[PDB]
Amino acid sequence: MQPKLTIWCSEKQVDILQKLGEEFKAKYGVEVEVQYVNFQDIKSKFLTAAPEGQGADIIVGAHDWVGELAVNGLIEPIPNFSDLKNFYETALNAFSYGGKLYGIPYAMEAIALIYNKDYVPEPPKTMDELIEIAKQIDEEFGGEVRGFITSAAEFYYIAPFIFGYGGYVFKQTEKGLDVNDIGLANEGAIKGVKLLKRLVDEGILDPSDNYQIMDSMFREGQAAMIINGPWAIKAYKDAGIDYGVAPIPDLEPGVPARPFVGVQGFMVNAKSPNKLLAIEFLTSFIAKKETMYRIYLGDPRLPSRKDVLELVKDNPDVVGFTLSAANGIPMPNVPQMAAVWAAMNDALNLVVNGKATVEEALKNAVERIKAQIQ
Ligand SMILES: OC[C@H]1O[C@H](O[C@H]2[C@H](O)[C@@H](O)[C@@H](O[C@H]3[C@H](O)[C@@H](O)[C@@H](O)O[C@@H]3CO)O[C@@H]2CO)[C@H](O)[C@@H](O)[C@@H]1O
Repeated sequence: MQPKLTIWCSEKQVDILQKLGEEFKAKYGVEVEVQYVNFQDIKSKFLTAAPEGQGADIIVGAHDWVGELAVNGLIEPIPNFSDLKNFYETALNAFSYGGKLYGIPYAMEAIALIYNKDYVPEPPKTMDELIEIAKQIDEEFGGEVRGFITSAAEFYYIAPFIFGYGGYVFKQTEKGLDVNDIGLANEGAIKGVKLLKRLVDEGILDPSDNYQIMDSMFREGQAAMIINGPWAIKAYKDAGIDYGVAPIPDLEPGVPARPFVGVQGFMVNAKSPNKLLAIEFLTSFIAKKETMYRIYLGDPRLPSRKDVLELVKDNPDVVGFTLSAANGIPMPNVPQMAAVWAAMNDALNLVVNGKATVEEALKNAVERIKAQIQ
């Protein structure tokens, strides 16, 4: 009786994983099923389903999930394998928690300025320049083209401002992250969110702006500049957008934006009776040089396998995202990170809708996070 491996992933990885699964099935007789799940729903769907025996055998996603999923006993440790040496230790460590490896990374990433060269032949070097350019575009195209869009109320996208000015999630110490020392309402975090509010107040961003508006408008030729990640580029290229990638403009002279750095990878369900076969699929096939490069070609980010990064290092997009990631900060993978996102998103929603001062919203966010952690 042929066994089956089911994979959950975002829309970006489906086609390539589907094809690779078909190849694995032809060779080995193992059925492979690739199921789209919206990225924002994967971890919660898995937290719910895995204990009920209805979780996928493999899930694809971001390394910040690892602590939460590892402490809850839902993802399987990955034993050593022949290709381990071929992956950057930084990417492996992102997928490691409590001394064990919990995923096979395929790429790293950070958000950056993506710009449509039809509207902005040369990208802005500072946020002040970006603001002027966006206002010009907004006036000149009289509403049909947005000067600038990002997900205005989503912490992940506003983090580069927060971190740029010296905010932090959990204090980095020589003994590790201090989850009792939260920096998301410190003076730097306030200054970063005040920059967000400035963008809204100057009419550059709208309170309703979110990921879908950003992504669709840019893909459809109706946005000059956005702050988004490498996951979005292939769709833009396929839609015929003449785009470039550059670091987010410096917040002020000599003060760079500092985005989150993420690592994307494959994780195995510890409750799955196919976990051994899932691990084999990942280490013996997914992890190989050609397979990792083919994943890049289907979903181009920053490859985590060293000899694959070497193949793409001169792609202008890789160059741009790399320059952005160089000023960035890896997301924590500790379980407590789960408590951060909703509180901060809610704070930023209050700010961009003029419901609270930056100081009040962020101070309350931090109180909420601490209570949840404790
Ligand atoms: O906002 C909370 C959220 O932040 C982090 O999620 C970000 C991802 O790490 C990042 O990759 C990007 O997600 C994209 C997927 O990679 C891509 O395949 C496709 O599905 O589009 C996604 C963007 O819509 O952006 C998200 C932030 O939206 C963190 O990893 C999450 O755990 C956290 O919940």
